[PDB]
Amino acid sequence: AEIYNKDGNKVDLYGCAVGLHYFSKGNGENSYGGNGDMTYARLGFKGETQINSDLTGYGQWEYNFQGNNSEGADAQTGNKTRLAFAGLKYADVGSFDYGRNYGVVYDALGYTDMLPEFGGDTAYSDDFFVGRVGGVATYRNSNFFGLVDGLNFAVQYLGKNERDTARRSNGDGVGGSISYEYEGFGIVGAYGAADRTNLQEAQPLGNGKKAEQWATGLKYDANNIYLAANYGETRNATPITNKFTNTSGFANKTQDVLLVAQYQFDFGLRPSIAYTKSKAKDVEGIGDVDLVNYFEVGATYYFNKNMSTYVDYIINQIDSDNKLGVGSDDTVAVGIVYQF
Amino acid sequence: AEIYNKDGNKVDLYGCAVGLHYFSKGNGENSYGGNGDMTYARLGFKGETQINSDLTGYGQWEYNFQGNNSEGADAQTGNKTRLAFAGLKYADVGSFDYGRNYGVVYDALGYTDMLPEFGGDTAYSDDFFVGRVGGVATYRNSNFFGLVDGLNFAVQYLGKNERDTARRSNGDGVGGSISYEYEGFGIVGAYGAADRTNLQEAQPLGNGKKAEQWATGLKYDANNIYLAANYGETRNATPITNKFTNTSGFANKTQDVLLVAQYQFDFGLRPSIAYTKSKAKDVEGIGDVDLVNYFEVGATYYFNKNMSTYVDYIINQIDSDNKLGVGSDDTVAVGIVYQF
Amino acid sequence: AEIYNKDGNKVDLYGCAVGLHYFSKGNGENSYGGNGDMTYARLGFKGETQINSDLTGYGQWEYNFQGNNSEGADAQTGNKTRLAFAGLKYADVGSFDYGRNYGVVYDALGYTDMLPEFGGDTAYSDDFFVGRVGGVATYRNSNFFGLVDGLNFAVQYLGKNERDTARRSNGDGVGGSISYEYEGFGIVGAYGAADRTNLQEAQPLGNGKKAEQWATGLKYDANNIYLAANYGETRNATPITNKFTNTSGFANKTQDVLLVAQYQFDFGLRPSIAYTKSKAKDVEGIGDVDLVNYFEVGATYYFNKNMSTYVDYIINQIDSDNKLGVGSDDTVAVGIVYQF
Ligand SMILES: *CC(=O)Nc1ccc2c(c1)OCCOCCOc1ccccc1OCCOCCO2
Ligand SMILES: *CC(=O)Nc1ccc2c(c1)OCCOCCOc1ccccc1OCCOCCO2
Ligand SMILES: *CC(=O)Nc1ccc2c(c1)OCCOCCOc1ccccc1OCCOCCO2
Repeated sequence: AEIYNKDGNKVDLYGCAVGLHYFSKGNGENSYGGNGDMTYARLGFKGETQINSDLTGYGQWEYNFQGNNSEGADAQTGNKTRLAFAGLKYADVGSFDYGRNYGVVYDALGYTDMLPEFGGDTAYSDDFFVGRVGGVATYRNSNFFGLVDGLNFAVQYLGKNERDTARRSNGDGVGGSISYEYEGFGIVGAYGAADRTNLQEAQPLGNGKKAEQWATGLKYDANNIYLAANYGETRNATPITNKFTNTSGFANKTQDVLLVAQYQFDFGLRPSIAYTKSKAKDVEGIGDVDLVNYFEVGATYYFNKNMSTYVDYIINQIDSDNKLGVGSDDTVAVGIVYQF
Repeated sequence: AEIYNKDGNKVDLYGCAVGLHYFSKGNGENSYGGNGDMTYARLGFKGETQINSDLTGYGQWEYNFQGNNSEGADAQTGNKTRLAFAGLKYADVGSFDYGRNYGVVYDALGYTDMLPEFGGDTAYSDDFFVGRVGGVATYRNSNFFGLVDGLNFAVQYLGKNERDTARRSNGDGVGGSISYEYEGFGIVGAYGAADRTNLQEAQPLGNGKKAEQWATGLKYDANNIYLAANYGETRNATPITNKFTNTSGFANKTQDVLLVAQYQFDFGLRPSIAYTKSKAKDVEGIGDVDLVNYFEVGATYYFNKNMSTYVDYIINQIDSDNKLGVGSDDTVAVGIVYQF
Repeated sequence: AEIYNKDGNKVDLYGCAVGLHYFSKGNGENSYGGNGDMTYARLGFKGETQINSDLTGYGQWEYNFQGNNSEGADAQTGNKTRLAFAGLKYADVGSFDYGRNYGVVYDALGYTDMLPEFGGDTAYSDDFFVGRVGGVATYRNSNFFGLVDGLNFAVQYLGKNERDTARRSNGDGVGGSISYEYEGFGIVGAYGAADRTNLQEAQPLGNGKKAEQWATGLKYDANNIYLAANYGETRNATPITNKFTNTSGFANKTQDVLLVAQYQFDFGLRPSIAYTKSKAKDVEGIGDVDLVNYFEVGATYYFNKNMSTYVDYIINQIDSDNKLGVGSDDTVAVGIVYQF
């Protein structure tokens, strides 16, 4: 909600309360999404200032607060700054922002990140370009310098984050993307390569001096319809865990496919049919292994901009015989949302 | 403070800064409330939306920020989401909300949780129903479907939270409550039973396949007077610690009594006289043990809705000879509050 | 930004997004400021209420959110409440506030804490009086009871914080300060003494039953000019680490000197020339050791109250041969700020 606007500075303070539960049999140690309470809160600010006519300065910070911890010691778990950045919109020339942000690859995969609860499984955190990373300078251009309508690109720069964990680390990298949006239709291309950290390289799973993530996208956003498809391929790039031998690291190569079909009904209900499969070719010890394999049945009922309840249900195509030992049970997710 | 209201959505953003100190002799390792700096901050949102005339959607998130940590490593301690939920108010039919929230039992014990600083000692966090728990679906009804004025109930559903700690865990449970409020007078009844987690059952202290919490309440809220009484009984339900043998778990049974007397003076000062005693019958190794035993002398001076300073002083009726080894010294608490 | 004002209560909700990077060679394990992503967010409230004409109640809470963590486990690092307090402004008689706050000494050292990114190196957290501490009651007086224009003092009371760490701990103490501000010119005096905690005393580095911090200040705030000088001396007061023998504690004595020269250009750019040197006399094992020794070249470009980018560059006068083993390389800092 816009809670400030004077002298050309406008500040939006927004949040939500998403009382949420997940439903699976057993512990759900072996289901897709887990089992039990999953409630969370968000709060953040989109700020924006006009420096002149030709110039606009902005900044954003969003934070995940978890509602499923006891007020004791586990009190802090899964709390995080999801976004924190700042930039300058120059008239027609462009827009530059540094901070923690979505990587250029997400300019593509984002398409199929539209399910009520789940979906967007290839969009990992601190996975170079496919999700939200820290230390990303991005230059984005709208309408090719204002000359070609709906033709947009972005060129991104990733800054070596050497962390205590290989999963969360990353080296120096570069990336880009181009999307063209002719009349409800949008097709996206996106690519990023990165140096790997020496800790990532001294992993058991994964082999290369370089991680790579590229994805193509297609969508139809019109007439209350959402159709979207995604094809991606990660090289030494997606993170994985042998749950049997308790081993960690990266998949040498992945081919990933995500498809979403959604229609928005007038009265509110937004039914959702989707599919997601990621598979890792040539993993060490195991060969070819599925990570994510499921069909999606779900419906968000919107009451207005602020209120909604959703049912999201992942029919898991993973068989119990999983070689990386992923979950094979189904996960039903039910939620009630107040956003502002 | 209400910081947004347009198009039928109203958002309240509220917080406080409570510079607070506690006063006890020695380390106060043996006093009632501790000793030293106790300053904290709160921030949260009560949001509310009108879906139509007959329908209202809401959500809340409140967060405890601690002010007594050094900016180093201890920086995060005692930080927590206290509330995070969402629900639907249907006209006269009712109101349903899931999330982290106060348990139905608190519909009773709440009465005597009115002291400036202390009091409400039987209202534990993640203690099933007596305080704030995670994963509670609640259906509350006002005025018995709008037919009997001031006659209210609630039926609650608790969702198995299997956690790393027995103190913080809990299984599947159900609860309810009825309160009737005839002219300043209010009498409450409240009951909840729950399955226990296998970790809770493999505790040294406590024995049963089930925890139980019921409490009765009475109050007089009128003429600047607050009188309230509470009688409760927890079965395998209240948590406790043998500080001698460093043992943990639950009291087999507790009888708990809380009484508050308060008058509000015109100019501002709200003097407060109160008493609280919890005792655990049939604890393992120890027999009958007092947990909380004290008298309360205190006064909140209110300047307005936003400003206040309070003195709260707990004369501790625990004798030094305590068999669970509780604190026996008095604790003086002084505070200065800016809320909004 | 002021987001609430009705019925005499005014509430400011303010924050920022500071996408920030630091530039150093090697790991920068040996540079002045580190190397890599350094983005952070802040959010807090300055609230204020009028109790009558003669009386004003206030409260503040500010919080540091870090933007450079992966969304995993390192997710929480360097998060902290920086301020959390409350107080009463009585007409001409004065103003009293308890909570977590800047210590009276900071009433002096504050002067040279004006660099774009760095500077103010002697202003440590939970270092008694020189920075932000927890459990400080402060009485501040403006214009000597409204009788001598621009003549101000403060008398402060520090409350024993016995913590898990000596670095972060502190005992019972008292402090004060007087500053007089004749026409752009301001000269400050400030002093504080404190009992030391037994854990601090059982440190290898440092010797005394008492820590002391006093600092003098001078400034010229006029005509778009900022000149300021600081002289300080800490006794058993500044914290330090032998990185060779991995030893911790306090410098027996420090003399500290900070100087800032800044001019504000009309169009926006604020160039900044500065210097900072702290040295510890009579440290155990080592003798005399420099802690901070550098020159400061930098420029904040302001677009308006909300937008800015800065370059800050510390030419490090520490030679590689450091006896406490401090960093000796230079650190370039680049940042982009949205505040509100
Ligand atoms: C206030 C608020 O946050 N409301 C809200 C409700 C339901 C939502 C979202 C917001 O979307 C953001 C979800 O945050 C998860 C990060 O986004 C993401 C990244 C990678 C893969 C999948 C992701 O989204 C999950 C589902 O988002 C769709 C709607 O969920
Ligand atoms: C902004 C703000 O929080 N102001 C404030 C000042 C003084 C208060 C309260 C709020 O009440 C909420 C206190 O939070 C503790 C949770 O409530 C609770 C649970 C169980 C037992 C006792 C409890 O309250 C402690 C005292 O509350 C009375 C007024 O305190
Ligand atoms: C919204 C926001 O916080 N904006 C902002 C941008 C740049 C800044 C500051 C704020 O100043 C506050 C910096 O916080 C650090 C605490 O202050 C401090 C203490 C001790 C020594 C040095 C300090 O300041 C560092 C630089 O501050 C100057 C401007 O930085």
